[PDB]
Amino acid sequence: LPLVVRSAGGCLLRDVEDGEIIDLNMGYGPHLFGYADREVLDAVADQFAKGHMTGLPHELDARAGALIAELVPGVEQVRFANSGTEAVASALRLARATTGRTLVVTFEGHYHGWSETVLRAGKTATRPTDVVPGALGMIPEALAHTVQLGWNDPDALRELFARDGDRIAAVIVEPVLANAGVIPPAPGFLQLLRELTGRSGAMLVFDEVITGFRVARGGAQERYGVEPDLTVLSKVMGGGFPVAAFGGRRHAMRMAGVYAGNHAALRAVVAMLGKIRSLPDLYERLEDTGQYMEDTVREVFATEKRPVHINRVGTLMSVALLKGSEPRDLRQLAALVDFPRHRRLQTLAQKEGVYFHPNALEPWFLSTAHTRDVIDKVAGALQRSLVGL
Amino acid sequence: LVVRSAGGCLLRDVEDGEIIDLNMGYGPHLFGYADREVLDAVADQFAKGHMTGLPHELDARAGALIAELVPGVEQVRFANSGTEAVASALRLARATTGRTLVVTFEGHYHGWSETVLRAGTRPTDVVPGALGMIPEALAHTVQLGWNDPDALRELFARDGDRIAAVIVEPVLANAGVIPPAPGFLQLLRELTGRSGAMLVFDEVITGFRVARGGAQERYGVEPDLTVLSKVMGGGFPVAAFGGRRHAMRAGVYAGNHAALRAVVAMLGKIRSLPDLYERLEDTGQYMEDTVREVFATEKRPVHINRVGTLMSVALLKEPRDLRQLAALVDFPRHRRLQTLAQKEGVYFHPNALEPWFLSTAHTRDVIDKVAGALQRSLVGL
Ligand SMILES: Cc1ncc(COP(=O)(O)O)c(C=O)c1O
Ligand SMILES: Cc1ncc(COP(=O)(O)O)c(C=O)c1O
Repeated sequence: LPLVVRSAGGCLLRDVEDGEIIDLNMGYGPHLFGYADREVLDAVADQFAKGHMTGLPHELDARAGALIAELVPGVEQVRFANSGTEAVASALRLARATTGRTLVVTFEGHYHGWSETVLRAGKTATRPTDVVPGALGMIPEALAHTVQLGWNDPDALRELFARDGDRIAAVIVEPVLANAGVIPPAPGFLQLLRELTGRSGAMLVFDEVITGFRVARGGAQERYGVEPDLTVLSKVMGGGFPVAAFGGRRHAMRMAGVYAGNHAALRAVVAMLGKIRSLPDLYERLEDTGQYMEDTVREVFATEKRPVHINRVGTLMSVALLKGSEPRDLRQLAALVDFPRHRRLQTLAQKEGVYFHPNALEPWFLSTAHTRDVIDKVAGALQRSLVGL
Repeated sequence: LVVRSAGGCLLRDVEDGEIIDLNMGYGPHLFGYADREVLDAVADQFAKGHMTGLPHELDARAGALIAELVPGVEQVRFANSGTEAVASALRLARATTGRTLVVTFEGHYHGWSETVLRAGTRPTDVVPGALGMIPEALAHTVQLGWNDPDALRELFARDGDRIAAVIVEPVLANAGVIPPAPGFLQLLRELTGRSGAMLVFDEVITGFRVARGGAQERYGVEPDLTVLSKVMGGGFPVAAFGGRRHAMRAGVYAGNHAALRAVVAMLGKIRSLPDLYERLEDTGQYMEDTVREVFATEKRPVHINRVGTLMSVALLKEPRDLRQLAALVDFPRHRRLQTLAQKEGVYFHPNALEPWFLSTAHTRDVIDKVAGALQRSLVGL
């Protein structure tokens, strides 16, 4: 159903018909405080007025670095990049270079950007251990040093380290899977990853492009009490300004895009991380928004006797209509979901003034602008939609 | 040198010192720093929604402006960086032709992606440009010397049937400024067209810089794909690749609304200034003449190549490639000169192969001041 945006503010889109739509997708993750956040955008505009890109060292560099180090426990030094994809590629090159090894371990459904060595077919994928290129025109050996396992399968993971631990440069992982449903790690799973990588000499890389500053102030790292060797950040960090980073403790960081680290980007980081740092109860409040939305949506689906799957970590949340007839991975979750009907539901909800992505595996990203009154409206819209389904 | 702020052609240091910048952040700032037309537009988009990940009215306006100004571009795909646009262009070529081999030229830089990142021995050696790349990263990548038609003809005679693409900075602007030898771009166009290989112009630097329609327009040779960035977005992070409909048969930030706004404001501005490239040419000429005079007056040999406002200046101890140019340059003394010029209030990059990028804010009076500063520097050398 065609939706062309004219403007956006808070949790609202205005389309080109001047229709207004409550947005549950929120641009895929960066907008913790909603669209058109003035504290952030005043700072970024100000930096445009004062020089946004000189390619030279700037006072802001040390401030953005210090705020990330402060809020993210496992980060002490950071290198900036222009995207998540770039930060991932650099982190993985660092791990290969640092360990003298080539193999990188991924999990099925986990998405780490479009770079040549990690771009796998995810949802478009056969078995979880098959490594299938995610785009046409990649070189034949693109993935020849990349391996894949099912998310939350400790036995396969132990087997792989027993066989090949000596060859593994890194394990990269969305600590909470947020690109193929929202699927938290099974209990002990992150700790097992940390133990196996530590024992083998492999670097553990948390891709926190989504989870960072979202599931807790210090990300999944802080929330689950497991510290990786490298952390990739983006999205919330810059408030939706294109910027990203990777970092780690000094030991891990011992060893390039021209836009990487430009002044407006770092200003956005300073304003966004500054704003978060000044709101010590922010994550308790986000948690309450998340809870209220989850309860509301559940009630509406239970009331229309439509089975639904909902996983939530804070304001990160997947909502999926189930077939008329706890998943630990993408295969298990996808097998339960009624994709066609969920698309139909999305069409209907959009007509009622609520936008979520039509693919039931694309999560919702709530913000402080999703107030109790906004959520009550979403409920009415969803109920009106379900009745029409 | 740590920057506090910048405006026009000026930097302010954390000591509140003022410095005329000849580097200008490596290419995007055709009108200088803090261009208010472009600022005002980008700030305005922040106030109205900078990223929803959804189709926006701006999408069609940015696309149309690029298709208007760049002859060989009819459809375009946006990206967050030059690196990403290059990677996508090359994947499109490999996929479209069913081939894998990509041809690059020594010294030519196309970003950091796995299949093109070469170290900037012989010009035909393909050396990885970063540690930690996979062993086969460059196994489908070949390299020739810039401006060597014989080697190029030999390669197509032997392997033309296997080549998915040739990628090229149509003017080399990452290793000196070394234009194509006369007829070289035409040869590339002919050899690629005959072999079924795609010709990819990396115009990240040259786009909207050496001419309104880029090197394509300036040299009258149209590639199958074009990569754009830098000037296109005014230094907002954004890039694109595109081509004719025939040839054209995403990073989450790719195509966000503030980026496309910056493109609309910048390309709109350039579209309104039909003599802009004539005026940039006059700035370039005046700088080149000025610098030549100062060096000749101190009897210091210097090499200067210029295409419009793109220009390399190198103290010496016509080169057609990097090897020939580097052999002539006195790198240590050029670094020393840079130190001295910086104390005099003029910044250029200390490596003599890093070019200068002039802007409409480098006025005649700015250039006269640069001349004084460079003379006071040379005398100190
Ligand atoms: C000719 C050329 N191509 C491609 C790129 C890559 O662009 P980015 O640094 O935005 O990835 C650059 C960067 O300077 C460049 O100068
Ligand atoms: C977990 C994760 N890692 C990496 C990326 C890549 O980020 P970018 O699109 O900025 O290259 C994404 C994009 O959504 C992501 O969700």
